Amino acid sequence: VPREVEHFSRYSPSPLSMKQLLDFGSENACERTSFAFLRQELPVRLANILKEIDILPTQLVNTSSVQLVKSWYIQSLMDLVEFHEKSPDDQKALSDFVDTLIKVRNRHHNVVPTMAQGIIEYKACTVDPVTNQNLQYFLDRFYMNRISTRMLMNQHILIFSDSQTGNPSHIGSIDPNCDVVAVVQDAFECSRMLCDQYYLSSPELKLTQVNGKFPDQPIHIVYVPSHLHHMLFELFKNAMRATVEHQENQPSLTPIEVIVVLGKEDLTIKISDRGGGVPLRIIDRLFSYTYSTAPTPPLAGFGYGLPISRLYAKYFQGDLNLYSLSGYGTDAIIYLKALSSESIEKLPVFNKSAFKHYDWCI
Amino acid sequence: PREVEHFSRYSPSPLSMKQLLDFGSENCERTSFAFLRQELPVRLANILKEIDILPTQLVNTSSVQLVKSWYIQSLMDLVEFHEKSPDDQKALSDFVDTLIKVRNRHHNVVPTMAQGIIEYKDACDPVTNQNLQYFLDRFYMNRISTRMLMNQHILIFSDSHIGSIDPNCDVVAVVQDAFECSRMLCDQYYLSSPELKLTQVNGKFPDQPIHIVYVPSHLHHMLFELFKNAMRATVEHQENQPSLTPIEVIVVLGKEDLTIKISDRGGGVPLRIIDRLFSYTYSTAPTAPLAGFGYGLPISRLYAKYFQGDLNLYSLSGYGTDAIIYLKALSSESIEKLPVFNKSAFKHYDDWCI
Ligand SMILES: Nc1ncnc2c1ncn2[C@@H]1O[C@H](COP(=O)(O)OP(=O)(O)O)[C@@H](O)[C@H]1O
Ligand SMILES: Nc1ncnc2c1ncn2[C@@H]1O[C@H](COP(=O)(O)OP(=O)(O)O)[C@@H](O)[C@H]1O
Ligand SMILES: [Mg+2]
Ligand SMILES: [Mg+2]
Repeated sequence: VPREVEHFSRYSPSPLSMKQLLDFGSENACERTSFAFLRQELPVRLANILKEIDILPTQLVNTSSVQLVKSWYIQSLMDLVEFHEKSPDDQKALSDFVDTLIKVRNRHHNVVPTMAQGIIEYKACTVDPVTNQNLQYFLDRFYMNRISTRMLMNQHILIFSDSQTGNPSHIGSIDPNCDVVAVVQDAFECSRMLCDQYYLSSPELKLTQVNGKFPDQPIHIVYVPSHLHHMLFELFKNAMRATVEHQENQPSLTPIEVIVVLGKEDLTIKISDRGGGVPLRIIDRLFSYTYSTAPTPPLAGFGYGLPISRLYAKYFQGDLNLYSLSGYGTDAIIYLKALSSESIEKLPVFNKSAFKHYDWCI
Repeated sequence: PREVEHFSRYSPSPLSMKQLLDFGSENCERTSFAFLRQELPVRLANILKEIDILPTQLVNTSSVQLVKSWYIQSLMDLVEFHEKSPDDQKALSDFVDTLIKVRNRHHNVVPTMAQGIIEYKDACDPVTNQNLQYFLDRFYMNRISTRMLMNQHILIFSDSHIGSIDPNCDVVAVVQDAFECSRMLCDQYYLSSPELKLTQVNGKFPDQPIHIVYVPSHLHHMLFELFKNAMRATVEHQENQPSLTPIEVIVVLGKEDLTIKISDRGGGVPLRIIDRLFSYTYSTAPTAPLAGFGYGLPISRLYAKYFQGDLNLYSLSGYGTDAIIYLKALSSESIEKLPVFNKSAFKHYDDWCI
């Protein structure tokens, strides 16, 4: 373990709210602040997850895939710590920092499929997240950590780079006025298109919306629309496969019903299908990485749709749950915080209590 | 007391609803006597050892001291029968009388325990509070379990159901029944009440009615408590409306599960607050009212879980709430879920950023 890794792993991550992120990109003078923060914060986050990695089973860690991820994380941490001797007022340092985040971003581009392959390899020993709770626990933390460093670095790139400026209507990747229903309809369409290619039909969308906060007004919150789209797209692909296969011998498809509700503290989206449901017994299994009732290949089969969409929801203190009526259909529900100031990053920390994690006759 | 130490050494023996049918059919009295004279003391002694791990100031409240003396007396009454032959007809008859007496003695256990929790909280922090929730879940599940056993023996052996089990429980009729009980209370208190809109799907046997083996009084209690909740939420959220949205209920029978979902437009609950809804005593009402005591949710969930079902709430804050009951569809799979006092329960009395 390089000394810089050991050092930075002793700090805990510092979580930001979406309110704070919006304020960073509020103006140009914040670049030196974002620089001074991220040059310390990114090494802390990388070092915390690196020390976790070393806790994994030897046969996992020594996969070429996990040895690659670790070598990338370590190089990225060094690249960043190189900036510690620079003045935040040094305009050349700030320019070089942006270029460095672009290089780290590119270097980390295939981290998720790379880890997912380490898992596959390791799954040799037969061991699995569906049957191994430690592996599940690690993958939630590794992937939430990744979501968090990507979000922070992208914010700085998309606000301060010359060449990569993101949507002019967003602050970094955040839409301070996210048209939630619009993102629902777009994700539904994406899913429809994939579904039609596997089955030559897909259900229709029946959408309802309720603005409890101000009745009859359009529903908007501060949100990252790509995260929202990914959760919706994964739940739509799931509802559509379940619907089509359950109903295959009927004259037509029951639509998927979606309701979007804005309340004082929460934005909630419920997606209801008549896809035959799931026995209560296997509901928890459904959120394990790799768990799929489909053959492994894509519409389905890798088993990442649920646990990853749930990490997106939980990342800013939201949640994702599924409640099924076996024999009939399923409700999938996303909860997001409606106030940017309560939308706070949910981060893993490598400490005694994490290390430890690694009466009813029921 | 000595009997308590001894019997606390055994772990409870859970029964499935299939075994209770099988052993409640013929008129089994000698066998049920032999079993219950051992099993009842084991379950009493188990929860008695657990009461003793509680804060000293809770254990000493007059209410918990009452519960403890009742449980100990019942264990003693029951242990006396270990000197009798299961072929002694006086004994068999005296055992029925003894169970009736234990049931009467325990009749006020829940309010008395609930009162103990008050004397304690008025007399004296959230970690303990979490421990109190874990304890009350186990204490009340243990009572549900002993009351279930004692009552089967009483109803079958004393002087269509098999005891309290209906082998053909008409789920939809029990729904309608509990709805009506709730509606009457709602009308009396609020002057109006929502209608029931009920749908059913038999996935297991399309077009056929939905029956499973179940304890209708348990199912009734759960539904009643959830309807009282849905009705109050609806009426209070729509207080400036000329009418009331119905409560929508769907009953579904699938391969493994019977599911019942109750949907209201009672304005729902912030997600922040969902878990605390299942806290004993948590209520947004004051204090016939429909609400105020705060036991509806946690108790209904113990009934659901006792035979390995479950009960969850999911809400769309600003709009309404779904409450959902799951029951096992197979009598062989409806097996009692029982607390046991072992080192692992004793052990039961940060990794992600705050
Ligand atoms: N709406 C749904 N209805 C029925 N089953 C579902 C639903 N959503 C997910 N599942 C079950 O959960 C599994 C896991 O979903 P997911 O994690 O998206 O992986 P994948 O779709 O790749 O199988 C699915 O294979 C399916 O068995
Ligand atoms: N369907 C519902 N909609 C809105 N709030 C609910 C609903 N069900 C329960 N609650 C909330 O949960 C609290 C606890 O419910 P319960 O345990 O039944 O106690 P009580 O009804 O005595 O308050 C209620 O007071 C209410 O605030
Ligand atoms: Mg999927
Ligand atoms: Mg209630």
